[PDB]
Amino acid sequence: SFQTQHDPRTRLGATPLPGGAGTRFRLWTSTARTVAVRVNGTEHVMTSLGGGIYELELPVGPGARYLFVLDGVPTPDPYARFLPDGVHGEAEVVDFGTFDWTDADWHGIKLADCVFYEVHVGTFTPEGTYRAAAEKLPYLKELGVTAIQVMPLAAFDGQRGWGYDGAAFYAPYAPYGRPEDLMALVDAAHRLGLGVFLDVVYNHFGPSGNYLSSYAPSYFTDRFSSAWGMGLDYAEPHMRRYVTGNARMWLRDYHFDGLRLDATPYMTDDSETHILTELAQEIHELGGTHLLLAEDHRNLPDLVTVNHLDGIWTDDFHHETRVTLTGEQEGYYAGYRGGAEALAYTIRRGWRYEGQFWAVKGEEHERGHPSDALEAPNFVYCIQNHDQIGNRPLGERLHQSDGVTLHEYRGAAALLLTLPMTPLLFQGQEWAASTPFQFFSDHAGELGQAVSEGRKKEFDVPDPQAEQTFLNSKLNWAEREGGEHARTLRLYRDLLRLRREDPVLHNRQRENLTTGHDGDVLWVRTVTGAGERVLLWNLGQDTRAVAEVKLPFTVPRRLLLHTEGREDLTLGAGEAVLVG
Ligand SMILES: OC[C@H]1O[C@H](O[C@H]2O[C@H](CO)[C@@H](O)[C@H](O)[C@H]2O)[C@H](O)[C@@H](O)[C@@H]1O
Ligand SMILES: OC[C@H]1O[C@H](O[C@H]2O[C@H](CO)[C@@H](O)[C@H](O)[C@H]2O)[C@H](O)[C@@H](O)[C@@H]1O
Ligand SMILES: OC[C@H]1O[C@@H](O)[C@H](O)[C@@H](O)[C@@H]1O
Ligand SMILES: [Mg+2]
Repeated sequence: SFQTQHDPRTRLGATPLPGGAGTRFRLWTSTARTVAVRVNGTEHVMTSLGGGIYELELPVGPGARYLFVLDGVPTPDPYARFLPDGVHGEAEVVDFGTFDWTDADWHGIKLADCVFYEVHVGTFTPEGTYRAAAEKLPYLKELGVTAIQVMPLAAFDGQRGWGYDGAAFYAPYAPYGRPEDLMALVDAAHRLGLGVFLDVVYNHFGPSGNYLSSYAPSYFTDRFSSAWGMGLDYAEPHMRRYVTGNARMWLRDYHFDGLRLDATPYMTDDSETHILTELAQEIHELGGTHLLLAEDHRNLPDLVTVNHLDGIWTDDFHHETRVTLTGEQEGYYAGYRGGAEALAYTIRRGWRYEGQFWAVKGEEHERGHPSDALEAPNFVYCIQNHDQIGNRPLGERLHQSDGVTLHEYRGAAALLLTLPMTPLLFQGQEWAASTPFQFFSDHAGELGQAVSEGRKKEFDVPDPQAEQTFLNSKLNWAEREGGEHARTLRLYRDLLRLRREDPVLHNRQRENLTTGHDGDVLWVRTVTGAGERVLLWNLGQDTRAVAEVKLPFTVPRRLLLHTEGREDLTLGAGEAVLVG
């Protein structure tokens, strides 16, 4: 008996009418005295309905260009479905009923079956478009990933960016392609049996192109701020519906299988029903199998058990792994010792911090909560993602950091891809890509100069505003064909096949997973009715024979996969083996 707050009849923005009657334009404003829509260059006064709601129906169709005129000021539509001239331009009327979907036999994907592959549309291919990305779908299918995780697509200012400066949340970023190009990508993925997930940013709007305050200051509050402006006021129902209507668009109209909510700790809301719970309600009302994941650092199980999200990106595993391999201690890395015994504990507990003091300078508090309620798929683990590469001064990848060998990098992949937690890979990880993933942007005027200045001060650091920084982050596909890149890719293919085929690795219960260590050797054991597997990873500097590892059980005898393809059960420095 939850009832959606959304009715297509009353949808804000421009919505095609039935019977070829045209388009219904609607907006909410708390402050404008005169309100008009300017369609294909001609102004038309809109009808006041009360409650600050204004509406007009005209016989224009999909493809018509428009914006709203508030007290005589031409203002983009925050509910724009497409912005062909960018975030300060006219919107285009879009009809979601015109695309010929062929994915009727696709029925979504369960979290326990996801292996995510994080794509940044702009850098994933030379062209940096959806159409070019769709051409790599057969590669990803054969690689053995099962869900693409796309970085944010909401329109932002400039000709490249990561996506976190999105300002028009309903409008896919025009340089990547038109709406039907996005639909084509999703339909192609579904035809190959791949899920597609979208990163969405409901904690802030970017600095350029967010016109919501021009309509009603009360979308936002001064009670708290975001990175870019005033905080999003989730006590205001129109603000709540801006983001729940957006989530429903992506899932229903673009056929995404799920959403990754950026920075959920910063979605502040003191309402009786928290906005995260209402999002889950609103997406579930669609009657599909869509998932919601939270990017959340609080180690808070209530995201799943109270807000009814499906899982959480949980960085403790990533951080413990990077410190193990590099020894680094700057910033939040100071929260971790690293090492076999540390990694065994973090895996056992799902996350490390369950209420203990977080001693990181400038951040000290009792961090986290007991993870007992969560099951293995609820934790999303990685050793690389956009932030854990791009937030480094030079954007270098894990195998490119000082002191990391390709053998250790290959071992880390084995640990990630045999655990029952839900893994995520970053584009190009699988072939130990040679290119960095740096922070790049393309803001105009003084804002652009401020970004460049802010990056320099925070940490030669590549200028985010420079074209070269974007281009240096482009994937080089040809390199995967040779050398150590090809060797790494063969290993990733082998690991993903094992994950898919091995009956014991199908385990998704923490009850069946144990971990421990002997010196610098980590072991992870899975036991189910199908048998036993043990992953051993030598995190030492020396060679270790499997026979000589002290274990509280009898080690399995059969060598299933060795990360350096050795015939004997011996581990060189940084190497791993799976036995059964
Ligand atoms: O303050 C947030 C919540 O804290 C508790 O819930 C966490 O800790 C419990 C045991 O301390 C776990 O059982 C639970 O799964 C965790 O989310 C508290 O029990 C909740 O009511 C609070 O909302
Ligand atoms: O060598 C001095 C450091 O020794 C320890 O750090 C090493 O050993 C950890 C496992 O105990 C690894 O995770 C880490 O990468 C190594 O650098 C110690 O923890 C450090 O505080 C010392 O500076
Ligand atoms: O991963 C733990 C870290 O999460 C970050 O994204 C938080 O902003 C930071 O303050 C914390 O140290
Ligand atoms: Mg020992």
